[PDB]
Amino acid sequence: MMSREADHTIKGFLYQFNKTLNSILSSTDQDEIQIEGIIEDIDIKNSNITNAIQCKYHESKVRHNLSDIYKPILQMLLHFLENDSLNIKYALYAYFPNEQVGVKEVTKSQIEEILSSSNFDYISKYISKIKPPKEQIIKELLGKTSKTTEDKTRIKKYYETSKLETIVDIDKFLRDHFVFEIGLSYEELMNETKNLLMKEGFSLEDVKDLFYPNSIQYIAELSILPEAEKRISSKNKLIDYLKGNKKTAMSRWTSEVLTRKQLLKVRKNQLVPSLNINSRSRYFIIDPDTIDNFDDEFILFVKDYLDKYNSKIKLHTETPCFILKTDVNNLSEYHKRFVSRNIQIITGYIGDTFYFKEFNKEPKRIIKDNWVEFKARISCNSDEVIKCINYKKCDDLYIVGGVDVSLLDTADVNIENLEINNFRELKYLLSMLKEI
Amino acid sequence: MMSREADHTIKGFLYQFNKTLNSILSSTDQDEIQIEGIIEDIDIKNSNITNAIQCKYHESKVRHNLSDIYKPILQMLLHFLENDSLNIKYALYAYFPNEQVGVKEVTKSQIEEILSSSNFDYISKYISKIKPPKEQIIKELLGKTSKTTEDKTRIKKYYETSKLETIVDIDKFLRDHFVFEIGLSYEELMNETKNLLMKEGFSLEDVKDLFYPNSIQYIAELSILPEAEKRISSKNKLIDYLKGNKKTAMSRWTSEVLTRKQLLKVRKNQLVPSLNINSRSRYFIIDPDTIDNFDDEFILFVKDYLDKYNSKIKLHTETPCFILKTDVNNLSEYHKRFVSRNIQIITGYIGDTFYFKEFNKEPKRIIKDNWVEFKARISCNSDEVIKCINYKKCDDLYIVGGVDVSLLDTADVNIENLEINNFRELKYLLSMLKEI
Repeated sequence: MMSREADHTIKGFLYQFNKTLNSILSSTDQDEIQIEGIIEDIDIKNSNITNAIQCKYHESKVRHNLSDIYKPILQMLLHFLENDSLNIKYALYAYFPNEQVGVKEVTKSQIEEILSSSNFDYISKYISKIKPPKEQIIKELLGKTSKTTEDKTRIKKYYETSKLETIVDIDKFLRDHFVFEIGLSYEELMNETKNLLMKEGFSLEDVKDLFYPNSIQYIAELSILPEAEKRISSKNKLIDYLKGNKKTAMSRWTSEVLTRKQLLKVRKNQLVPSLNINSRSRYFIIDPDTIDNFDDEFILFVKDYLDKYNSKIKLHTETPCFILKTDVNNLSEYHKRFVSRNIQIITGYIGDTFYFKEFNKEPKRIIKDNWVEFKARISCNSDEVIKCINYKKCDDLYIVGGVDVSLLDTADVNIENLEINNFRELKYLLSMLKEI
Repeated sequence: MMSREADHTIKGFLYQFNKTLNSILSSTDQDEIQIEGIIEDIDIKNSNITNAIQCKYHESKVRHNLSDIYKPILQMLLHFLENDSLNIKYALYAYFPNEQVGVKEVTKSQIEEILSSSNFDYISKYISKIKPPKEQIIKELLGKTSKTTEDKTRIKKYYETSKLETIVDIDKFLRDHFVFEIGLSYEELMNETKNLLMKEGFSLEDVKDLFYPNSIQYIAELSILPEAEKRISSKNKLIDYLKGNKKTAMSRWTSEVLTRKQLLKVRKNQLVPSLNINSRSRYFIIDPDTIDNFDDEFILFVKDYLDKYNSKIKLHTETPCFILKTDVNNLSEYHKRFVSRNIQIITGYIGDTFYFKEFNKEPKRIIKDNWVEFKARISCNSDEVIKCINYKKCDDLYIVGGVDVSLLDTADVNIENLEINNFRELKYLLSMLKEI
């Protein structure tokens, strides 16, 4: 049972995809778009917020039903009464299997009729805040985090026959806020989006894997900066970013849901370049937070990498390394483990110091001895750690979920991000594990 | 002893090198660069020409002297006066070891002192035209194409003691015209130019061999079209041609002269990569207009190229071909010579008509015979001949000097020019021959 907030975020991203497709199709000047801070109370202090993308979709069988709109409508209704009194007009952008395409109209009577859902969940979740009851016992029960069947029956009886007038102006939010529209079939719209994107030369899978995620990330980040003027986009900017470089694009986010057969893609085959070569120093950047297990796990992952991609000393001349922002001292737990399963490696930080020479110096290999001073080393992506881009430039850069990827030069780096759940998927991804 | 016109053309090439370097440095709206039709009396009938580059230098020992500017100044002086009085203001960019940098000032006295060179070469080549001699015998001797020492001494005496009065306005001929500027050491300036070109990512040698020729050829051909409006250049166009596509860019010629030991360099070894791989189908383009001993030389080039990179059946899987504009029918004249040494190579025209289906067939190499169905292919480029990029898109398109470049897709087809006078130089640069 996925959380309703996750569904809201997914629908918002889908509407972002629709807006991006509209931008691509128009190929001219487009209205101003700014992101909205509804996922959490960020309070960016920007009055220019109109999108308020919080759509949601439920099961549909035929035509339209009066009950197809659940609490989410009540969620946006409560969200209208913001603390700062800021324009947060929401919208709904979903289908009705067989229904006229248009707005639901702002008739007061229809919205009042819908408001009479008479459901305990809705009453106790969001409606209760909308209507401050005059029976303080109801408020006490709601704030007690403990309710019984008799309490639910009493509450529904009170709110059904003894309806109480809310404190918010009735005529304001019923007509001036909220809007409804018929959306697009995203499951079937993916093919149409791919077809429309395939208009220039491009390639077969590059657009499906590289260019479209780049465009989506650009659209998402267009309005994340503190400055409120960055939203300005004209025809010139759109045409410039449609075919400015569009060769590598320095991709930053990936992992769509096209072929996620218990495995990530795009950064699965493409890892072969820059890694089959024996003169590269690729680093890994990840975070234990996105991962489900890091106290004594990661070292054995290191195993399958410290005897296959540096073996055959006659060819290899560089050493792998692994970076992950764990903590200043938590990694000290591994500090006794690392020489346990017969691998010679170095933490590289050892305490509260960010050493520089060890992390970037090339070890000397001896062909005959079948051994080197260390096959690899582990590392940490702390705040003051920039040695992926400076020297021995981490010729296969990875990111998972979310990392402190700012304050970086980002120059001539084949940044190949891939958001995942745990390490096993990575071991599969670099073609080291047959399954999972 | 290179011709002075060749020196002027080379100096124009260096001046446009400097212009291209400045343009790359700025990346913004700049001056309107228009080429100059002064190499021959082409008579473009265009007046919006200001560059008019006719520089030339001599040996340099220390600082500068009055004798550091020879005849070229006189050629400039005569070229100010044409039959139509076209705006032909030339410019000089002479370099000196270390001296005051600036203009030579337009004072009449300095130019008049420079005029009194009193040298037979100057008197009999161009100066005589400036001053119509009042002695008709002098004109008869000059036009007789036969002169003796006594005649030269008499002319010098007449022009020295009996100095003639020219028919051109001296005040307007030495003051309102002529501009001088101190140049820089170009031999050491080319290294700085190459260093400055490698400002963006680019690559170690792509900028040296691919992007620099692209920019230079584009600058040269910007204003070669008959229309005078094409010279308009803006910041948007400059940035678009600076990073819009800039991957192959459909070049047409490479660097003229550098540190060559009787053979052009730099592009000699970079060409070996992308060739040893058994799936590389680089093409070539040649012209008998510039090449001299190309009547049946190419013949064994085929053979010689066809045992180096079309042998070793166990590995090689693709074959080269040579698309070269020789003639609609002279190709069949070549075709006699083609099949004599048991090398069956497709004509391309298959007579006189280039075809599309049977110029791109993939050969089937056979291990048990150490030979292939057809050991190579070729074709000849007329107006309607476009096949380099369509199938097996000639990753490394090759040209010499420069050939028709119209109606080209210019997609993932790296361009390289190998200026040559025969097939020995090309075979050297392609890493098949040993010397020359």
